[PDB]
Amino acid sequence: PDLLQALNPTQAQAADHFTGPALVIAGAGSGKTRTLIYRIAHLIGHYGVHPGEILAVTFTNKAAAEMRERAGHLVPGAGDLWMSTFHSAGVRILRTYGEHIGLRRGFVIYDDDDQLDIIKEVMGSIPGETQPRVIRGIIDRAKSNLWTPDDLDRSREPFISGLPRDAAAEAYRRYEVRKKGQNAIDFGDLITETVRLFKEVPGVLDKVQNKAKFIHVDEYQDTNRAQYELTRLLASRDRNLLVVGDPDQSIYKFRGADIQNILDFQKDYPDAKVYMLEHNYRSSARVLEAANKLIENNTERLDKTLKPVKEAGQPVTFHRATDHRAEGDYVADWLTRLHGEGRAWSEMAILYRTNAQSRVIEESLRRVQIPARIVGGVGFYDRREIRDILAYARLALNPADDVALRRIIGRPRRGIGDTALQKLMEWARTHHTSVLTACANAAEQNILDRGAHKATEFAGLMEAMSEAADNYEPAAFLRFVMETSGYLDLLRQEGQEGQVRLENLEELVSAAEEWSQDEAGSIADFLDDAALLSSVDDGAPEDAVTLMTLHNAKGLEFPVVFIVGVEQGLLPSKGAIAEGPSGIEEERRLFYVGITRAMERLLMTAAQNRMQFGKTNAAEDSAFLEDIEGLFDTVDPYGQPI
Amino acid sequence: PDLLQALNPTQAQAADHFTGPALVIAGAGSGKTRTLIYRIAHLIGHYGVHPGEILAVTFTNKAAAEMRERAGHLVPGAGDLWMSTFHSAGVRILRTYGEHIGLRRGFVIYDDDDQLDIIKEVMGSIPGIGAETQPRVIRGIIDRAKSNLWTPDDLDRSREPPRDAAAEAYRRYEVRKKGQNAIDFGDLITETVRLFKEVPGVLDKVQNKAKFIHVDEYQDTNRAQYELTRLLASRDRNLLVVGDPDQSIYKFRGADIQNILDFQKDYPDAKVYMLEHNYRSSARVLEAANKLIENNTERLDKTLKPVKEAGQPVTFHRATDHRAEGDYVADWLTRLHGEGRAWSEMAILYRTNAQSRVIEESLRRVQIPARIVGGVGFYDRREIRDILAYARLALNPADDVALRRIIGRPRRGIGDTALQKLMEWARTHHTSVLTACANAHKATEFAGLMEAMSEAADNYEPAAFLRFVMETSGYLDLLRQEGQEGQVRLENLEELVSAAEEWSQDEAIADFLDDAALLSSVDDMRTKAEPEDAVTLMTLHNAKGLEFPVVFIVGVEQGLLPSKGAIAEGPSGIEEERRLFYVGITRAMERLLMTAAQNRMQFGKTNAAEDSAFLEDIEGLFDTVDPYGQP
DNA sequence: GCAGTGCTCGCAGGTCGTTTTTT
DNA sequence: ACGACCTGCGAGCACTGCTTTTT
Ligand SMILES: Nc1ncnc2c1ncn2[C@@H]1O[C@H](COP(=O)(O)OP(=O)(O)NP(=O)(O)O)[C@@H](O)[C@H]1O
Ligand SMILES: [Mg+2]
Ligand SMILES: [Mg+2]
Ligand SMILES: [Mg+2]
Repeated sequence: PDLLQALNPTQAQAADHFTGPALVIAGAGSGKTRTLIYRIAHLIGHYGVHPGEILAVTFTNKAAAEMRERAGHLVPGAGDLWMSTFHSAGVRILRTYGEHIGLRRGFVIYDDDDQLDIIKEVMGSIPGETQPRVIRGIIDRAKSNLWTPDDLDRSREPFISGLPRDAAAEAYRRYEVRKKGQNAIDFGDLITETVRLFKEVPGVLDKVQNKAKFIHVDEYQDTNRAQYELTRLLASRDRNLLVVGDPDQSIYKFRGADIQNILDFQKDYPDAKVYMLEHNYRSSARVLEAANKLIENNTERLDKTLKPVKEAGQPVTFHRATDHRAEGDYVADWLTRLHGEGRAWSEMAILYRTNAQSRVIEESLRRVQIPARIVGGVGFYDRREIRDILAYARLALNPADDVALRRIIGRPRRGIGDTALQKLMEWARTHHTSVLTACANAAEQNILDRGAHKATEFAGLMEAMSEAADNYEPAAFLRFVMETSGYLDLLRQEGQEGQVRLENLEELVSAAEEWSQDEAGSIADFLDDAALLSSVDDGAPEDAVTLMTLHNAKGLEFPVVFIVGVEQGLLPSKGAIAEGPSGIEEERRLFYVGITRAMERLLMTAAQNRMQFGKTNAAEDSAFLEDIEGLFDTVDPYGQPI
Repeated sequence: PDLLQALNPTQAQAADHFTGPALVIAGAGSGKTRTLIYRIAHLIGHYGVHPGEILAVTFTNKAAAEMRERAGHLVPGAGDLWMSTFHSAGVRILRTYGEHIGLRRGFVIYDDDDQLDIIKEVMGSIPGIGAETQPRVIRGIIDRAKSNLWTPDDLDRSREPPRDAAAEAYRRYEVRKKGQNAIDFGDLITETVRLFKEVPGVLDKVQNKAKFIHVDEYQDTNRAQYELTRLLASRDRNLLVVGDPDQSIYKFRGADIQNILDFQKDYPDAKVYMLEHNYRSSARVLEAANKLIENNTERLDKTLKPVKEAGQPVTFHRATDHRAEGDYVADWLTRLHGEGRAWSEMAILYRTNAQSRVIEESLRRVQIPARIVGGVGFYDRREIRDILAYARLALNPADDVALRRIIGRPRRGIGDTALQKLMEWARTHHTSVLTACANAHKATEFAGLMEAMSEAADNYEPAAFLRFVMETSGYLDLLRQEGQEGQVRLENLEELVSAAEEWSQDEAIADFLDDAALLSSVDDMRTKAEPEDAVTLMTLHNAKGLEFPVVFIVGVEQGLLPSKGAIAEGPSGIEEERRLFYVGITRAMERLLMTAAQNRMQFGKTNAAEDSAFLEDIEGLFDTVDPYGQP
């Protein structure tokens, strides 16, 4: 583990950091992940720290996964390290200490779908018909800022989201209480409740801080008030906290992420040491230059840059097309050309501000028989068929999971319907009972028709499943739940239609077998992770061109990148245009992220005209193109300078 | 009219009766009806009375009409006559001028089905919720009362009951009937009764058109009617009622055996006229009839002497099953018709409408003409009824009961959920339904269609008015879109035009519907609409006051001739059914045949049956016939 | 432009009670 | 045996209103 052998000099210094706090600024391509793992390896090896004591924190599972494998190769006793998501940590903490704040065994975690359920119910009598999601987001940003239904409606300005302080705040008020009644927490709770647990019960904070003596928090620019608070609490005792971020890459301010957190970090921790990694290995010099010039525009953020390390590669180009249709045609003309130049589909990707944009693009590649992968924004990431099965699992684990019940009741159809269902629910509400136990007593207590049995059968097979969970392995249990539920059969028709949703379900079952390989482990446990998995994180690249939003692009890189619809009111989104400068800066950060993702060549497009939501209008051109004028060549349809 | 030459002395004086209450009382086929007919011809011809000045009230307008031509045969002046049922008149009383009592021009009548739609409606609300969910039970108790003139308050005050439940159900049912501005049958009377007593000034005005008052088939007559009568009369007592106690089969409907008899106590002046001779039946028939009836002990004592020589024997045949019973009647109808008997002169009498289904089949195979009475209204059939709903609701906005049946069939875009949102609009505003609908733009489409129909009601004649609705409703289009089987459905709807044109010859609009609602089973609207030489099928009940040379009585069995209902009830029910049987035999003139099966099917289950207890009564007053007549 | 949802209006399959009469 | 009834389910229509998303 010789840091000077392993790493860059500036890296080695950051990896050499030991106690007290440090800020690590990592621009793109900076080999931050490597650096940070060795530091972990150094801390244990060189400074004789304990793995028990080290906590690494990231935002995504991919990240945490990469973190854990890499560590394993390099660090002995890697098993004993706590690397996970803010959420995954939150789960772990609350599963172990929930009872101190009134969470019973075994409470449930509501995913984003499940929230809506509740929301629709609580809406019934509030001043505010419309849409329920809206409200879901209102809550989510509220819980993210660490806001309470009370101090929400104490908000100076009454219409931050449509509806008055109280009309908004009431929904959140009601949503809270019912949620709690059901014995459950949403995804933000895992952070916000955990904060509250620490704050109330400090003695609990300690028992934890013995497991988190040293702390890495990645992407500290995306961090939010609530995540901020939690981190401070964890680190408050020993101040051994190293947060790696990049201020020019906060692109989730709508998620309520606070760029100020990382800016204020050396103000928050006056003693902290600073380290800056400005070296970009990933990208071309011409790319980086474009990127660096673009970015210096954002006002008064931390003084840093992208040090080139590859020769100034191929030029950056910017074609404009009359047609938003033409640009899609234009894009395919090129992916062909380059696939012919000797360059694989995997090597190339297309980035768009909004998902809508994928269709014209997609349809264009589809005409020149060009493989396409769309990092789905319209369609769930393996989510619908996975979360269903869990609904069975989660209802089998406790029969009072009425949210789980409402969802799997439709799949497959049991011949239970709006009438039966609501009857069973009216009765249940009226006697303080689980909808499912209502099912179980349909025949015993007067629910007319001989549907009763369709209700009694469901309870019967649910409870069959419950016995199984007690007496089976995780993998076998999903084989049981799958075949008995008949999700396979209904999905076999929709499977004959699809067949894939059947496959990653088999893949899920496989991953369940992998769960029991690693040491340690309750069924309840496997499910705790699965609930957070979006996209079934654990098969090699598809060999397609990739399509994704710029937001989606973050932390990924491609030899070839296409950035499309680089126009005013698209990029530099009109919405953000209303926000004034503060908003424009955020957009600029977004544009910046794309550029930094391109390794060898970057093509840019906009249209003369574009259609959105019906009609066709004159497309303006992106002001950020000004910001980088001269650092790119404009072009006709074929690659000609003009 | 020369009474003495045309009537028996006892009859000739009875008909001669000229003022004040009088009562004729006789056994069946005695001329009570016939003498009632001559009475009319007399007062016109002899006692110089305006025919405009008399009414005879019955239990079918055909009883009346065939009754009309009769005075015409006797005295010209059959035009100015007034003859109808209580209802046909008790409706005309109210309807012609209801310019008092508080009602509104354009009201509607609620038939049995109409009734239930409100009883199914206001039923959930009040505590009789469980096995009294059965809806029919309530409309009965709602109807038996309006027959005794009872209100909800005095229904609340009763011995043994669900009591305030019953009365409230009625209380609501009414304030909801009130709402739709429609009137249950009873009302027809009751409101008639009420009105007279409400305004003693208005009633006199009628007693000018009712100078002398005839009542036939007083046998059965409810207390609502009794008071109507008692009232209609009182100005100057000029009432004759005629009837037979042994022929009182309308108990279930509140017609009081005793209601009839106490007429003497009610009226002092009443001159009781008695009749002893039977003109209608062969002696072997009457002997059986007389032999039977004697079993209703503590009934009155009349007697029936034959005027006719004893005849062909009364015969009885038991068959293997209900088919073999229908096929037998078919076979025999064929034979008799062969002897030169005409279909017109034969009839089959059963206890329950259901029994007609099978008999017909036997008749169809052979290709014998038949006409059924009061089984499956042409005016019942979907095709017709819904357009009558268009008609009801066209004129009367408030008819939600109808609104229901018409909005759906012509698929107008209209929401099951829109309904419950609009019925809430009714419930919130306390509004007539259509108005809530009038003011999701199908509401504007229905309103301009509906508004039109009623606005185009007064400019258009009924015959072409119905073709206005039928086309504009699109009810045509729906029938043409799904009309392979539906073609018979528009054929009825074409027939509905023709029957309007039949109506167009006579001077008899909304009026039309009245008739349709009030139609007796034997009334003409119901008959022609639903060859003239045809066999006639009807219920023993309907048989009342008619006669047939040849009569079949099918299904003379326990649980059926007596009826399960009557048996369960014990004696008072038996004597009633028995009296029903006596009514059966008494329609025959020459030939009576009786049948039962050994096994009858109902509800898909073929079940053993046994001969009526009644056959036992007439031990050797009938021969027992194998399928072919022998033994 | 498309999607996510409202609500219609109809196959489809099972329960049930309907027969004691009439206006 | 039959006609009404009631659910259940799912293919249709036209309604409208919206930037971006991780666990
Ligand atoms: N005096 C008579 N002269 C000739 N025919 C008569 C005489 N009285 C009755 N009839 C006939 O015998 C039958 C019985 O007459 P009708 O007046 O219908 O009997 P009813 O006493 O009214 N009994 P019901 O059948 O109970 O109504 C009819 O055909 C009459 O025309
Ligand atoms: Mg689900
Ligand atoms: Mg008579
Ligand atoms: Mg009817």
